Amino acid sequence: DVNTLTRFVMEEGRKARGTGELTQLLNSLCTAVKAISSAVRKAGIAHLYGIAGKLDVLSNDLVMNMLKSSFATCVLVSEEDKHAIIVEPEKRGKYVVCFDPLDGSSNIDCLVSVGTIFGIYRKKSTDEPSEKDALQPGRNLVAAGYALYGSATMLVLAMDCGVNCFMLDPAIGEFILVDKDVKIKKKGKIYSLNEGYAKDFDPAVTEYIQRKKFPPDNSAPYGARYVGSMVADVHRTLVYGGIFLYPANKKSPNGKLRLLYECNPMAYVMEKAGGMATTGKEAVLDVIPTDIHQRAPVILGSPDDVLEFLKVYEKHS
Amino acid sequence: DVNTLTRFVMEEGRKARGTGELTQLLNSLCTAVKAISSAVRKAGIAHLYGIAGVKKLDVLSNDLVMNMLKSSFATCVLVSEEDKHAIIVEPEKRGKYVVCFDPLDGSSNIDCLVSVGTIFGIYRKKSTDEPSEKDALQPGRNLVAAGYALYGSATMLVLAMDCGVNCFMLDPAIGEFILVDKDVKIKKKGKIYSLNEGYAKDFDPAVTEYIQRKKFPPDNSAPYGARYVGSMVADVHRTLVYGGIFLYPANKKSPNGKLRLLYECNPMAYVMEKAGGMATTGKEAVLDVIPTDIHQRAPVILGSPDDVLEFLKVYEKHS
Amino acid sequence: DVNTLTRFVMEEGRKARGTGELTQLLNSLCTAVKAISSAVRKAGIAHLYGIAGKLDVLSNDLVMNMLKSSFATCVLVSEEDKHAIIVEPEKRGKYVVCFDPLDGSSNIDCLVSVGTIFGIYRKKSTDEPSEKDALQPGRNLVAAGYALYGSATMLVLAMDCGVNCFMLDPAIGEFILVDKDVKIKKKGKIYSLNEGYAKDFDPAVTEYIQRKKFPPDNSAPYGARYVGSMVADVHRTLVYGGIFLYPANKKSPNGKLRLLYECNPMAYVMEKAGGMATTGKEAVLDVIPTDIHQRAPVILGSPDDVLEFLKVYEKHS
Amino acid sequence: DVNTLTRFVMEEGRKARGTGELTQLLNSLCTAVKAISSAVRKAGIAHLYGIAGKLDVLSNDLVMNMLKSSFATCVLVSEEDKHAIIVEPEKRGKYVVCFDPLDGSSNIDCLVSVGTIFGIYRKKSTDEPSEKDALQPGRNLVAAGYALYGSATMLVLAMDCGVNCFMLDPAIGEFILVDKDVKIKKKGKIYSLNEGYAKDFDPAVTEYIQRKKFPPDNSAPYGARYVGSMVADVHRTLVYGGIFLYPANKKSPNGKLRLLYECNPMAYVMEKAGGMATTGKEAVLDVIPTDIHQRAPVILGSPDDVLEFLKVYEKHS
Ligand SMILES: Nc1ccc(S(=O)(=O)NC(=O)NCCSSCCNC(=O)NS(=O)(=O)c2ccc(N)cc2)cc1
Ligand SMILES: Nc1ccc(S(=O)(=O)NC(=O)NCCSSCCNC(=O)NS(=O)(=O)c2ccc(N)cc2)cc1
Repeated sequence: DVNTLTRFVMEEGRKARGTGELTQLLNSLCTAVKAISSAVRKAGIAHLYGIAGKLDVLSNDLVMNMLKSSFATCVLVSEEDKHAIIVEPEKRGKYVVCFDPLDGSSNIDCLVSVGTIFGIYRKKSTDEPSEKDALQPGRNLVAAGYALYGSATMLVLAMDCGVNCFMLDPAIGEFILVDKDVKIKKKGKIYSLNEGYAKDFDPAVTEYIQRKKFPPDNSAPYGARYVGSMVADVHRTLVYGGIFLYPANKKSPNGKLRLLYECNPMAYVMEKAGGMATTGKEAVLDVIPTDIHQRAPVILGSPDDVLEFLKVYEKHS
Repeated sequence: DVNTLTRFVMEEGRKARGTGELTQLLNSLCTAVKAISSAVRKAGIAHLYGIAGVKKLDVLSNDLVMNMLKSSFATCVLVSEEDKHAIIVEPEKRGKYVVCFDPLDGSSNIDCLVSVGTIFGIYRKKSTDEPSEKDALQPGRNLVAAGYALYGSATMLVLAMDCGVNCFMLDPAIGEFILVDKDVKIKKKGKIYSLNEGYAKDFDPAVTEYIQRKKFPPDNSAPYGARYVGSMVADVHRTLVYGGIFLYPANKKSPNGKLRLLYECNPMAYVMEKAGGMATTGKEAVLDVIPTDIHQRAPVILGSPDDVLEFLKVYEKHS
Repeated sequence: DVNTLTRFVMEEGRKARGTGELTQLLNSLCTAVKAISSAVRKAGIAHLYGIAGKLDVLSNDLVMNMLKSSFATCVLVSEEDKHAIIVEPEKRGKYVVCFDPLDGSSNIDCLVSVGTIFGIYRKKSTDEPSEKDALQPGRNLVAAGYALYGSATMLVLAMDCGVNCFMLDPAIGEFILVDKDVKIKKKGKIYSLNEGYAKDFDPAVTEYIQRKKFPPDNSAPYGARYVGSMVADVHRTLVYGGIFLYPANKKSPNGKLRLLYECNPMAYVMEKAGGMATTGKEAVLDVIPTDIHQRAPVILGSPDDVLEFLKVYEKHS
Repeated sequence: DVNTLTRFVMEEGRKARGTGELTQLLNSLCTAVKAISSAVRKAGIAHLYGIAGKLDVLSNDLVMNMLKSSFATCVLVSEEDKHAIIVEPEKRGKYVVCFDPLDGSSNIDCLVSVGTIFGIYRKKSTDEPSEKDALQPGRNLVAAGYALYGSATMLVLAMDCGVNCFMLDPAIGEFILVDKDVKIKKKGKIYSLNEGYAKDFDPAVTEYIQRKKFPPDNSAPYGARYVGSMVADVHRTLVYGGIFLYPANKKSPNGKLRLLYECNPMAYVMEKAGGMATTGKEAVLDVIPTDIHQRAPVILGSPDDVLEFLKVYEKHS
């Protein structure tokens, strides 16, 4: 049986006997994603170039507008906005959503894969909504995932029931369920990080990478891949296995990537797929945020690979 | 004034007083690229999944390019990554051009939705003999045209001819390649290096030292950043766009590198050179290598002249 | 605020305190219509003409398959199928769907507008599902409408709340609401029938048409339009006002159009928009079917026009 | 072998050893036709309806700008512009083009099939380019045809070599040759006019239509079809055979349809396909225009059908 994103979610909803609010929310986001995908693949560019005689801002506008009009949200956090957005009282629903509408776009000039990342929370206070409703640990996520605009557009959705991947068929504008209850490999053969920053690495990251290129057990070295776009690298980590690293060094003690709308959703996807995501000190999903725009170290991927990194981290103390 | 690929090539043709053969071939190629782009983006995948109750993409891409080029009436010899032997176009469909192409580069990893691409190099037949595989055995210096299609966040066609390098965005809403960057030139010097460092244990000592210089600059400047998509078209396009260096060098295990000379290395070297960049094997210019086999491998270091010169300084140090 | 067919039907469902079965049915149907649209507009036709070296059957398979897999239906009646299709027990839901998956495909060779027509009923008994579950008068309809594959693809949906029109944006594959709670003009200025068959006309049809062309008063004669594709002619009638006729004559005493999947859904759309739909003798919606493929005469559109037709009809009764 | 519009045209040009200028013109026109098809099918409508928070004018702007930028044209006559457009000297080429950028669009509110009609002449005079250069008889056309935005988008091209039909594959944005050297049927079985004007018909049209409905020879009566959109009506006539009529009437004493960019192109297509196009008095292609927006009555289609009407017209003087 063919299945689609809308139908899949709605059927998980009907089981949980939900009110439809989360289905509405995910439907609207699905809509914004298709619209972002379309702008990203350059439909309409001919008009900009004079046929008849901004992208990350468009992407933010689409997500922001679609989530507000879903009547399922109350607080909206985005990379694009300094403060949390509070949904006008009339359009207010029970969920908080933290998103990065066009992750990777600093390098979209070279047509690198880009993505939208999102994490969904239930609001915490009956008390009127605020930016504080967004300051929750990843452990509280109701759902999370990303759209990848790579060679094709895929939406990866993580929920209680697991992680499921939906391909956008642009002939019909529908997300088709193609990979079910996805689980990451126990151990992969690829590591992924900016090695250009070698000089600044933590000694525990230095020794780990050393172990990948020069294996102490005489096994075959890991390959290295690093697109420089997080959704792309993380997606490859899910599909193929291995490890993705954006770690802390003494110059950036809290990494560079953003906890709420980058590290948490990816860590939640990872955990639902049987993988792991650590900061080094603790699970990313355990960190309790105080700033919506705070940064986090992130090491994620295959369980045996992350545990291997953690054993080195522990050694260096 | 808005410009399209067809209009751009046609106009260059009139300046040169051409018969029209190269324009027809580039039009057919660009029809193929759009059909490839559509299949790569998964148009109609819903039918594979039972929406109403088959070919792999590299096979389909090969069939698309092959069939479109044959039917162009502009070609006589076709060399593809996918076929062990050169295809000799039947007599009724022959033109004067020899095309070397990789129909879907990087597709080995297309399961993770990595950027893929098409690469092509076009030669005029030299000999007056019946066409054969030898007609494809020309150094890169003889290229008439070369370029690539990148199926990335968007689909862009990068074309190199004598007039220089021009970048055409595919507008999927209308199926037209729109000229969006004209006569493109690479940075003199970049800040990104690109290789698979996972195989560092097998590097040539010159590569080890070069990479060491990038990560730990003796002149104490800021290090270079690192990127490696692991898809040649992706990596080479970023190098053109942002500058820096792309390396797939020879080593002890692989003394001729891995990438293919005719339909990966040469087209990309030609594009780099027409954009003011460099491309070397370490010992020679990529475009100067005379092939003896159509599926032969070359080492390739390419990118910003200052960055490639710096690799060559280190290379020379180690002989 | 932007609205889509899914978000819209779902708001209606929450209002009505529904389980969501009908929304699932309508989402599935929507997915089918997008796939028909793409096919009808000839996406991928290059592959049939050898670039790399039937539409009525496909349309039927798209609708049947999406409906079965909706878990919302139990009996499916199609123009294409001799007998009613009974859904497998594990896939059964509460609704009966009567449809014409590609109406007008007889002349698709000339690229005439084509369409999909559907009518949704609730199954009325707890019996084992059979053809008889489809033998309901149009008054029993829960929802009905049509997709028109015209210069654009539009979906017109009638429910208790009235008639709403959704444009398919092919860029993103969403049905966008563009006309809310539509009502037909009280009187139009267009008549629509095949005048080539005038020697077979009912003397009443003869006189009515005569009056439109040669009015007794000083009024301008009506204009004439006849696409010959029902969805196109009925939609122009909804949009512009006027009258559409496929009436009985001596040779065909029950007309040519099919009651369950052509006449009834259009009668329902017409009546929810404040229009009328008669066989000449009674409302189309009141006819009790005894056969799934039985024919009905239909005269429909603006009420002043249909009432005027009935006046002439009675004159000869 | 698969053929495309660009490749077909360019091969015809090489046979005739032409400069390439007519190819440049026709490529530019086809690009415009793809952008019109995309706008007409409502790509991007979601943005109009606020997802991120005029058609005939755009269609005009598309054909104008693309034809100017071809370097192939010197004088442009459009339905949308009161006067001929004189191409600036730097963009001037040898062809004059008369076109209707979106024909039938006054009724597009009901998603009626629309189309683009074009007629291409070589500038005949050696004078400075002026409106006069557009006033040549249709006999002088070098090429003509239409894009029909119907259930699918098809470009129909008439040149010296015959009539060729190319379907737009929207998945790849390419016009594919589907029907080669097209010839109309010698006699058809459908007649096509607005019979709402029956009161204004002169005796010849009246007798002819009466003949179609009540065949003197006891042959089968003709079917009637009238979309009310010329491109749709004419294309069906080309595809199925039969006859299309838009005669003069009280409101339109010189006919309704425009000679330069409606009647001439269609008459040219008809004639290259072995059909016929008449005003009643003379071939449409023989009319020598005096004014760019002037109207002509038109009767066109299958040769035996036009001949039969012409025997009737003769009877009535
Ligand atoms: N029926 C018909 C249609 C069209 C014409 S026409 O007058 O427009 N003539 C043609 O269409 N002639 C054939 C087109 S030839 S295009 C001339 C431009 N030359 C060209 O592209 N040469 S090339 O060898 O392909 C070339 C391309 C690019 C470069 N850089 C160099 C050479 C008449 C009748
Ligand atoms: N006019 C009309 C239209 C439709 C109906 S109906 O019978 O079909 N009813 C509805 O459409 N009702 C809408 C409310 S039920 S739809 C969703 C089921 N709930 C749900 O998804 N809840 S959830 O909280 O969002 C949820 C989502 C995902 C998970 N995993 C868990 C819960 C009648 C009349």
